Amino acid sequence: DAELLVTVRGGRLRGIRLKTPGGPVSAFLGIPFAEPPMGPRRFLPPEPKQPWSGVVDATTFQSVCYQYVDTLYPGFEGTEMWNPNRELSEDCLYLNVWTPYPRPTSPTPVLVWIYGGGFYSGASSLDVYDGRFLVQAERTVLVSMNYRVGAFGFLALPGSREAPGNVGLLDQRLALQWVQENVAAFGGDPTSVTLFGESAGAASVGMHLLSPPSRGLFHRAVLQSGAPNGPWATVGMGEARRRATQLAHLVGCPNDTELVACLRTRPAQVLVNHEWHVLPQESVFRFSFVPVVDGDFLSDTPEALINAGDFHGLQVLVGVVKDEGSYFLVYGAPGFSKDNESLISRAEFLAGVRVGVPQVSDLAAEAVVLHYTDWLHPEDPARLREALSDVVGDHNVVCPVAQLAGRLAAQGARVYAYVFEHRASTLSWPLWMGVPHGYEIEFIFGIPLDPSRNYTAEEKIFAQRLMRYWANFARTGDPNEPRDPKAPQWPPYTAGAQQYVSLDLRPLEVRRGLRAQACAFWNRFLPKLLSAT
Amino acid sequence: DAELLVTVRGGRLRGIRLKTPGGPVSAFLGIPFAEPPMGPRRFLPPEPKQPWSGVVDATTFQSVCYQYVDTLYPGFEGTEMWNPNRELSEDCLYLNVWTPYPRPTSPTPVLVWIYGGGFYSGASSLDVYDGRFLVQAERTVLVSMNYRVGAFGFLALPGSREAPGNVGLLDQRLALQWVQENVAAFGGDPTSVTLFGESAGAASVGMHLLSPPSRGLFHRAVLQSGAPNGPWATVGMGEARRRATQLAHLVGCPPGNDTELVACLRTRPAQVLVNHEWHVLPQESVFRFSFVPVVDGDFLSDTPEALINAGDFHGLQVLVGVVKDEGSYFLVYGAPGFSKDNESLISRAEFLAGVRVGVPQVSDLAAEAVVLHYTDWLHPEDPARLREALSDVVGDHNVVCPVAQLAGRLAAQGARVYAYVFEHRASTLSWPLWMGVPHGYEIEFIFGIPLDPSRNYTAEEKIFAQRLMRYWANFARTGDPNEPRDPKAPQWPPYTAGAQQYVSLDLRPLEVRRGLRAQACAFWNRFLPKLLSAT
Ligand SMILES: CCN(CCC/C=C/n1c(=O)cc(C)n(CCCCCN(CC)Cc2ccccc2[N+](=O)[O-])c1=O)Cc1ccccc1[N+](=O)[O-]
Ligand SMILES: CCN(CCC/C=C/n1c(=O)cc(C)n(CCCCCN(CC)Cc2ccccc2[N+](=O)[O-])c1=O)Cc1ccccc1[N+](=O)[O-]
Ligand SMILES: *[C@@H]1O[C@H](CO[C@H]2O[C@@H](C)[C@@H](O)[C@@H](O)[C@@H]2O)[C@@H](O[C@@H]2O[C@H](CO)[C@@H](O)[C@H](O)[C@H]2NC(C)=O)[C@H](O)[C@H]1NC(C)=O
Ligand SMILES: *[C@@H]1O[C@H](CO[C@H]2O[C@@H](C)[C@@H](O)[C@@H](O)[C@@H]2O)[C@@H](O[C@@H]2O[C@H](CO)[C@@H](O)[C@H](O)[C@H]2NC(C)=O)[C@H](O)[C@H]1NC(C)=O
Ligand SMILES: *[C@@H]1O[C@H](CO)[C@@H](O)[C@H](O[C@@H]2O[C@H](CO)[C@@H](O)[C@H](O)[C@H]2NC(C)=O)[C@H]1NC(C)=O
Ligand SMILES: *[C@@H]1O[C@H](CO)[C@@H](O)[C@H](O)[C@H]1NC(C)=O
Ligand SMILES: [Cl-]
Ligand SMILES: [Cl-]
Ligand SMILES: [Cl-]
Ligand SMILES: [Cl-]
Ligand SMILES: [Cl-]
Ligand SMILES: [Cl-]
Ligand SMILES: [Cl-]
Ligand SMILES: [Cl-]
Ligand SMILES: [Cl-]
Ligand SMILES: [Cl-]
Ligand SMILES: [Cl-]
Ligand SMILES: [Cl-]
Ligand SMILES: [Cl-]
Ligand SMILES: [Cl-]
Ligand SMILES: [Cl-]
Ligand SMILES: [Cl-]
Ligand SMILES: [Cl-]
Ligand SMILES: [Cl-]
Ligand SMILES: [Cl-]
Ligand SMILES: [Cl-]
Ligand SMILES: [Cl-]
Ligand SMILES: [Cl-]
Ligand SMILES: [Cl-]
Ligand SMILES: [Cl-]
Ligand SMILES: [Cl-]
Ligand SMILES: [Cl-]
Ligand SMILES: [Cl-]
Ligand SMILES: [Cl-]
Ligand SMILES: [Cl-]
Repeated sequence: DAELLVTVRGGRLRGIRLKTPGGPVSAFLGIPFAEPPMGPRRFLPPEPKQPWSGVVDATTFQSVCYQYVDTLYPGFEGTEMWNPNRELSEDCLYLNVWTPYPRPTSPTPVLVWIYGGGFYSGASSLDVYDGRFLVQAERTVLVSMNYRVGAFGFLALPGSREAPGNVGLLDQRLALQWVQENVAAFGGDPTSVTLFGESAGAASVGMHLLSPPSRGLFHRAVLQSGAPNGPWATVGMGEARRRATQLAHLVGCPNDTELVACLRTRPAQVLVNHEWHVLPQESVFRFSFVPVVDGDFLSDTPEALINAGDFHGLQVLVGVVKDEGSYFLVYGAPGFSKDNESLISRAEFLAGVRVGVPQVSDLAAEAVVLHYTDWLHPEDPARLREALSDVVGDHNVVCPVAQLAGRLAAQGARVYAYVFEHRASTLSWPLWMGVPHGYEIEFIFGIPLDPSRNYTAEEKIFAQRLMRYWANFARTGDPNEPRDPKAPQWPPYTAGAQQYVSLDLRPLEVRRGLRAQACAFWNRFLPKLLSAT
Repeated sequence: DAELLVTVRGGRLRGIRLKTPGGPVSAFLGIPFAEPPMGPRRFLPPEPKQPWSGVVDATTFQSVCYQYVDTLYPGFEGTEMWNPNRELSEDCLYLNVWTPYPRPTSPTPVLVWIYGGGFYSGASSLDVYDGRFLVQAERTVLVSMNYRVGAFGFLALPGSREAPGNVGLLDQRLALQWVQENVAAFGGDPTSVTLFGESAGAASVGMHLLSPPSRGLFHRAVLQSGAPNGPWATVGMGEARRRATQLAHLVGCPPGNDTELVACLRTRPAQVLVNHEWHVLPQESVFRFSFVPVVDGDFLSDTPEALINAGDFHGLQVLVGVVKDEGSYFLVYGAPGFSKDNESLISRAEFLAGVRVGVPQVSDLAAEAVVLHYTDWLHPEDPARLREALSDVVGDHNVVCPVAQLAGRLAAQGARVYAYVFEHRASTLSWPLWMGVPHGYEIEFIFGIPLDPSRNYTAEEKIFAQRLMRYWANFARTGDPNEPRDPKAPQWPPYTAGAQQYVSLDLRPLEVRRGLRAQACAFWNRFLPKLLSAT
């Protein structure tokens, strides 16, 4: 019909009508927002997509940016749900727009979703990122982009104009500029753009908070299980150049301009096959090509920008899942597998500490062991497994988020914190993993409402609940319903009270302290210990 | 009576019949076991008391060794109860013997009590150490002694024949030799001597464990709220000389040099040395004392920590325990914002400064680690938690963790170890309520002081003390506190390095618990030394 044809600043589009149990949604999938970054444009910042003739087939997702594919458990849904579902291509800078079927007459707020994957993987075309239910239920405009991952998005030879780094973040920013100029044609309100992302997508959201050229592109932010001040999310110029030159050596390509020009001659798959080989040691929850602290996108380290920053006028929604680092362990930690109880020995535990906490002195590992050992049950395998699951989760996700939330709130921002702790009825991972990293996204996106999936009807109510929390934050900067002050109130997170909410099948429950005892070790004591040994 | 006259190897003695609600006891108070360590014999090891003509008036307590007196809270019971209740004199090397009035026909085990007080105070003539009710109710011989304290017993110029150090411990050893020679004359069995002491007395007991010449003088040991491996109980030869030369300087003794320096100290009157005792301490401290046993290579061949890891401990019954609030009352002697009359709700800025006075001579990084473990980062400002937290800091760092460390190594090397936690607050307690069960207030119940009619203890505090005296006496006889053939009684299990089992001591029956502040002592005993030798 006529609702599926819209015209943006670059040309004409033809969308597709998507069906929801509660009605239809208008979807425009695979809108080009950048000229294909190929050949000489590899490793380079993106160029805005020049105008085109005719109409663009916007009825299906475009290609996935080149990335490593998980093959640890072949055919296992717990891993396959994150693998690409389209063909790999460097011609992948495309975005998507969902909008309610009766296109909103009044400007409706906009959610922009930035995906995770340790800056090495991810695609907006994944099924758990389907935004038809989130739009049909709450009547907002949802936008999701693809950004270059791996060396294609974050390889950096700092200083050189040919490999400047952070171009995957610049892909996101260009997509945000596109929203400022074109979301109005879909009913979106360019004055109510709320960024929300998970894992590296959440860390990416934190980057745009600390980057002035991005700050005028969105108004509020949601950081799900990720923060830019995490140990995995940023790398120094010295190590970034070390990892890039190590890749050029492994691929046969060893000044700076000579190095990059050779790398552009290698097929994209050839670089992907040597990605994990540039890491400085055997580790878990570490990724090769991540944003670099270079002085452009980030004037300083994310930690420094966070402390000295003024965040008045900012509303932030942050949170974690119950068991963040559980499934990371099966990717290199001794004695761990998704297929047994992973009841590890203490020798395996002490060895696993060095894998979860790499590039760290022997004394600091002793400090980690002292805090996470039950010295009445130092050998109990079950306690030891949960301990290492806490070591990885707290060090990489929880304590980075708690450090950011306290700093933002105590420096002008209005922060709301959560802990998603509902294990899905469909979860294919083992039971000892609990609620693993990334398994709140299905409910945030209202995937339970899909009839073809056998979520419990009580889980569908849970999904619609969470969808309202997010939409309420997007509209007002407050997740609470101003309609119903009888329902349990979600209080703001503060540096002192440290109040947060538990999200599960039960009604809201206010808890205090976001692992406050453990995160005092990671954020306060451990830096002093490394700075003195 | 005939029971009040006995002949010891040095001469004759005239004793006293003492009265208890349950019966009488013979007691011989003020027996001279050493020649008076006065004048030129100051700072020197003791010499055996020369035999005497006629009888000795063993009917009243002898003097108290020269020591500091706690003038901090004049007339306060909790303070005055430990202050000396006899004339101060350097002529103080005397001991006392309690024995049942029907003098035992069979050889009976002997309990030897060593008082505490940071090696600077204490006396066997205190009311809390009265041996009537323990000897009457359980029919064991009890012996206590006076040993030199302060600089008189522990001033050390390492390497000099004039101030060789540890002479206060040599006083104790001489008393134990006297018990070996003479306790048989009172019904005591020289082959069943059990040492029990508290605070620095318990530390002394553990040092007799680690000193071979003392090892043939007893068979069992009880350490109450003290350990030889504490940070306060020993001192290095270099620091020992540094503290002693400064004392000579502060009394106008111009600093062979060592022979001159001691001879000048021998001239200054006794009270002058006491007045300048706490001034040789290196910095602001709490639970830290000036003149303590020195690791000189004689009495202590090595550091007590070293002697404990590789010792001769198999076939040794040891009783060990602490009170619930070991460090509470120390804080009022230097921690900012603390007083017995106040409620001591300190600010965090006072907590941080009080940490560095309870844990002195540590790096700033070490103090940061203490703050990390003992802060409640969900309520880091609450003055009520900060008050209890600094109590735990001083309590763990000085008593609990050194004691748990001792119990573990003894058990792993073949010692039958029994551990307790005394968690009953006395109704008579003069200290504020927030101090809980403070350091030293299990002694009254172990000695059966609740049985004194002139005291206003509960009727249940009376059956409590009779149960503790039973535990201690059963240990002295058998090396096992619980009753021999007792079906219905919560059995007291031995302490082990793995299970770490101990019992709670209060009006409620024996509750068996595991872990003697294990999470906290892992920091003090394991990680903190690594961090201290890596900065
Ligand atoms: C054993 C021999 N092999 C080893 C490589 C295989 C393992 C790669 N490996 C790691 O070592 C470490 C880590 C941390 N990880 C990331 C895993 C995280 C979970 C992924 N998760 C989906 C559940 C995705 C996700 C979804 C949502 C949010 C966030 C995330 N997220 O955070 O990822 C790894 O994959 C070497 C080799 C030798 C010759 C040729 C080729 C290779 N070679 O290299 O294959
Ligand atoms: C209830 C009775 N209790 C006594 C409580 C023990 C508390 C320790 N306590 C004291 O008793 C007395 C005093 C005076 N103080 C303070 C001395 C430290 C300050 C020195 N400071 C000044 C800047 C440093 C300095 C000085 C001079 C020059 C330069 C510098 N400088 O460099 O700064 C204390 O701490 C006896 C007891 C009874 C039974 C069992 C065990 C015990 N028992 O005792 O355990
Ligand atoms: C639990 O599983 C781990 C994971 O490793 C194995 O798990 C098996 C179920 C099997 O599928 C095997 O192919 C898989 O690799 C076990 O650790 C492994 O133990 C084997 C020896 O039996 C070693 O050869 C492997 O290197 C080792 N893997 C790692 C990562 O260390 C583990 O033994 C098993 N049991 C327990 C109690 O943890
Ligand atoms: C809790 O009490 C302590 C000390 O307790 C006593 O101190 C006496 C001087 C006397 O006033 C008596 O009534 C009191 O109970 C207090 O510590 C002292 O407080 C004063 C007040 O400004 C300071 O000048 C001192 O420096 C300080 N001594 C220190 C820090 O060692 C403490 O303030 C008090 N706390 C309260 C009342 O909240
Ligand atoms: C880096 O690459 C080679 C390595 O030897 C070196 O010759 C480059 O210098 C040349 O510089 C010229 C000046 O602009 C340029 O026109 C030329 O293209 C370039 N050579 C090549 C092969 O690219 C070095 N370039 C630098 C340092 O900018
Ligand atoms: C459960 O879901 C799976 C796939 O989501 C489907 O194949 C199966 O038929 C469902 N079960 C039922 C009873 O419908
Ligand atoms: Cl469909
Ligand atoms: Cl056209
Ligand atoms: Cl499977
Ligand atoms: Cl509308
Ligand atoms: Cl260049
Ligand atoms: Cl730009
Ligand atoms: Cl950072
Ligand atoms: Cl700061
Ligand atoms: Cl190292
Ligand atoms: Cl165990
Ligand atoms: Cl268990
Ligand atoms: Cl505000
Ligand atoms: Cl399972
Ligand atoms: Cl809570
Ligand atoms: Cl915690
Ligand atoms: Cl700090
Ligand atoms: Cl009397
Ligand atoms: Cl005489
Ligand atoms: Cl005669
Ligand atoms: Cl010397
Ligand atoms: Cl023995
Ligand atoms: Cl010194
Ligand atoms: Cl306790
Ligand atoms: Cl508080
Ligand atoms: Cl509270
Ligand atoms: Cl509590
Ligand atoms: Cl009171
Ligand atoms: Cl039993
Ligand atoms: Cl503990």
